[PDB]
Amino acid sequence: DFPAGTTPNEHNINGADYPRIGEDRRVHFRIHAPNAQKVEISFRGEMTKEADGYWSLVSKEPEVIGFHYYQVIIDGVSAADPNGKPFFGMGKWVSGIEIPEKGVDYYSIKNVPHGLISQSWYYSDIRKEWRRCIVYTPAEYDKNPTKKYPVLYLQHGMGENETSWANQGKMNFIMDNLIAEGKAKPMIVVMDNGNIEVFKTNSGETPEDARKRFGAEFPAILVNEIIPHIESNFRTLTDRDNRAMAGLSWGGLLTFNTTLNNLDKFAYIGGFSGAGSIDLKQLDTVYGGVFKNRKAFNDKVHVFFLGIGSEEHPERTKNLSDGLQAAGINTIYYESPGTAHEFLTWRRCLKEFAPLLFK
Amino acid sequence: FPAGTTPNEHNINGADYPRIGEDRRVHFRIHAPNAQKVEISFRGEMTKEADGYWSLVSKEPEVIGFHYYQVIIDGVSAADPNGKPFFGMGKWVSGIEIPEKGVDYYSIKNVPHGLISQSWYYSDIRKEWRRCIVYTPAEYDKNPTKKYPVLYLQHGMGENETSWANQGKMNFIMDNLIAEGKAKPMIVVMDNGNIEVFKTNPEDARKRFGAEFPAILVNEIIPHIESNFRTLTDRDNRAMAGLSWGGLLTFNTTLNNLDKFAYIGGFSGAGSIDLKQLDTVYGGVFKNRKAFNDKVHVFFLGIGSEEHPERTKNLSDGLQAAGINTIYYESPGTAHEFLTWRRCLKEFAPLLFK
Repeated sequence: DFPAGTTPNEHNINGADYPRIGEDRRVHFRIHAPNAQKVEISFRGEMTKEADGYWSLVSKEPEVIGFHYYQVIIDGVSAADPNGKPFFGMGKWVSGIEIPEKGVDYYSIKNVPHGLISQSWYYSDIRKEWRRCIVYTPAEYDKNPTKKYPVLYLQHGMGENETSWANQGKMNFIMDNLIAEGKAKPMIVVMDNGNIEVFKTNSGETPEDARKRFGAEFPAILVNEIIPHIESNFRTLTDRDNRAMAGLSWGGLLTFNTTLNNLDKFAYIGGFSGAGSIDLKQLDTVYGGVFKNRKAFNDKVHVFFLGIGSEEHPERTKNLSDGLQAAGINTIYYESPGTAHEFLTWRRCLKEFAPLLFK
Repeated sequence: FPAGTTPNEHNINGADYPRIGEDRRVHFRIHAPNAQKVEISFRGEMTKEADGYWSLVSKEPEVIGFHYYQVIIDGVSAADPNGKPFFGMGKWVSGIEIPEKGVDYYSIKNVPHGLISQSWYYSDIRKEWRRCIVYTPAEYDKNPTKKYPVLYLQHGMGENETSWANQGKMNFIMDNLIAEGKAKPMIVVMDNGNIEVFKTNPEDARKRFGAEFPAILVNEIIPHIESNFRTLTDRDNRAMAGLSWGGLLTFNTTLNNLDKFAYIGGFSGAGSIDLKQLDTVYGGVFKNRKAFNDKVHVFFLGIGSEEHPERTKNLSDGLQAAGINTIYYESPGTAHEFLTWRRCLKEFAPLLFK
């Protein structure tokens, strides 16, 4: 029946025997499409025609560990694999390949207490719309009725939305395991929508104009609508020492703009392969001069975390970190070995960052 | 955009098609320059347009409510890349929502909203971790020592534990019912019947289909819910309802465990009862009419007017003629789709725990 040494991809729907993952980390795709002229797998090129109207494709080389978005492409039309569970990435609902790592389980389901992942609705006056945020509460939450928790606000990048961290990010098992093992403080995590699903430039706009607009309302939405909603409906501490924020990719830039313009509300800042930048040549004036007084900044911001995959040009982020440190701004630098601009890098970033919070 | 059309509710952000007209015709538009043939499921081929686009407008007005669909590219069925996902027909597909006039109980309103939560537990019976979906009422955490009655709510064949809270819109149905004082604040638990795909190894497969779910619910789900949510755990505070094959699962669970359930609902259910053996079926639980009617406070049988209600109406009438109380509900204008079951939930949940 199936090629030797393959198991079904973890993100297949029940009953779907393909795609399959092999012990050599090659992926095996197989689709019945007798009336199609051409079938591709995103980022992998064309499949081969087989008997009985089937198409196959096997990774030319071992694939990289971690999570990878994919779609099937039928005569040029990209769609989610009918065999797959859905993930929101690349601006729509697509599919996901999972390549297992050896000797790793911090994002696996273990026999420890599991927090809830909850859908929570609130109205936004800024955007004149109902919005849904995703909230992790720790497993001990309901059994500690008088306790208040600190909050981490955790943001996605471009082409993602409020569901991505808990879905392809596996963030709830990361938090469950970290908390069970005593490595991170029991905390609430709030995951909302940056409104950066699809990047568009309007006809009168320069590229700079469009980037400046891209998710530009999120800082105000977070500080003026998400925080009040969260504090009204969950048992939270509300002082700055108990409020953290991290974002991946463009979400790292939203995090820089939210937190560094609202230091009275945030004391922990995390960029995961962030698009946020700091002009070292202007350290004393950028962001309204909050970096000028080194001790005051280092005293106010307890964790300033910069993460990056080793296969996505780490030198830019390492140069920024080394530059900040040489000027007297504390940073935590983390480099994810073997990974690039994909979710395994950010799973590792969360596992490294969450233990540093609220201590 | 054509006059009098609006984007379908279940589009992703930025998707302008498909759209819904005021006449309830659906407008599909797909960019497929290099495809020989493009279809929409249950509506035939689309028309080749300029720019390598394809278009399709419903021939006749479509029925109110929710309808699964896929786009078909040269014979390969797939979810609409413009659409949010719904689990139905055994995979993740797409959904059309045809609005109703003057109806809002499954809409989002300016009322308190309960959480929809994901909760994990291990099942010895199936040797696997499993996720359940749990509605807690809006007041849940504002009343830290209150305990709540529980409704276990099950999907049909081809669906799973997410179907009720997505295409079923049950969290807003509950929010509105609770806010208006028509249902008691309650916890609702939606699990996976393991009936995504029916496939054989004859009618022996039907005996096996979902057969472990009664044991899973009673021996694994309920102890997990009760350890982790503030719940009332006596039989008068536990209900169960299910749609289609879930209705069969509900009959087999509740009637063989009457010491645990006091409310039973079948929404277009496949559950049956041979009236000619009413006295012996299910272990004879029905033989003593008064004992049954005092134990089971609500026995609800819902059906759509357009999916042959007569066999449900006859069961309800025959039970009543034999002395077994029932509540019969007929959804006018709907068939074996999800608006029928949204309406069943809207009718059933106000009857519970009173």
